[PDB]
Amino acid sequence: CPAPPPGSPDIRAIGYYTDAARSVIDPRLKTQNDAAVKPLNAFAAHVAKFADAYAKGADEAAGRCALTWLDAWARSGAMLGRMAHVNNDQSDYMRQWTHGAAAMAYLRTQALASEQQRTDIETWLKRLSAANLAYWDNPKHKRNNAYYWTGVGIMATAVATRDDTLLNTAQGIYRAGIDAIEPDGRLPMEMARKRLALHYHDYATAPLVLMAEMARLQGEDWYTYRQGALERLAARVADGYRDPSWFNTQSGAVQETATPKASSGWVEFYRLRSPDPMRFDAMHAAGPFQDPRMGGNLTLMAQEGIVPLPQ
Ligand SMILES: O=C(O)[C@H]1O[C@@H](O[C@H]2[C@H](O)[C@H](O)[C@H](O)O[C@@H]2C(=O)O)[C@@H](O)[C@@H](O)[C@@H]1O
Repeated sequence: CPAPPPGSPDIRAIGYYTDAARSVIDPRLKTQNDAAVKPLNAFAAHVAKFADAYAKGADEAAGRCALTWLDAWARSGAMLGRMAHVNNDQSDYMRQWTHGAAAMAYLRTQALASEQQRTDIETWLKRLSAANLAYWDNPKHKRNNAYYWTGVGIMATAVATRDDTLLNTAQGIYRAGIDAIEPDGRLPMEMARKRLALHYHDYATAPLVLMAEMARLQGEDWYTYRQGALERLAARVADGYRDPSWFNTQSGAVQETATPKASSGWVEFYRLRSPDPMRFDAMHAAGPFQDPRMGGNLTLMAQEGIVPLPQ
């Protein structure tokens, strides 16, 4: 188990969108944001890799390594300090995404935690939850897909610590996303993203599906909430990768040519749930899907279960 890197209290990230619709990328800004957020993304990638390795079985050491990394960042109060707002709110988004990855890793490996690791890690995860939730008390922050993504870390924290009030907090975020889906399946704030409209409908679906899967671990069936709406949005995403003409006319821009990847792996879970699974065949075939911000290997988790059976 390699030594965990420093886990700084602060985050000073860099926005890289230049147009009001946030669909035009500034490459120098993006390359430079990649350097600023490197330790956060490397921490997320490593813990998810350890949790994946633990989930294969016969590799308890990998699970304990993830817990060693999570404890080190809990003990240094990683990401609980100052968030710089320069160009936009990329720092707050990094705290959200990285909290989710850390919380999913803990949820997947916590069966191996010592008592001290549980105290440290769970306290750190609940303070991250509170800080990420408080960011959205400002109504000037539009609750697009970044709000839904904030639910990931809150939800995984709630399940891992059996924290029912935090569970209900995540439920309100999931229900807000479902309630924003229009009868034709549009999410207006994602459809405002021009050539990235399809990309961001995909991106909005991913944390909603992952939260719904996690709710099953607490005996709740969030898929029935306004049953119909999630399927309508997910089917539009699948249709869009097959042929983008609906997103072209709805967004007013020819969609970027991108294939499904990373967080598109929500389809691995959702195809086992949909009233029309075959629509997701091409999306499935573009896998396997890995996203550290979603707990790691989504292809394997959809078939194994998010949490490995304890040894
Ligand atoms: O940068 C990433 O790692 C992810 O960015 C996501 O889009 C963000 C984007 O970074 C900006 O913060 C912009 O203001 O808002 C986007 C959002 O709506 O969340 C995704 O594009 C994701 O695919 C990237 O991996």
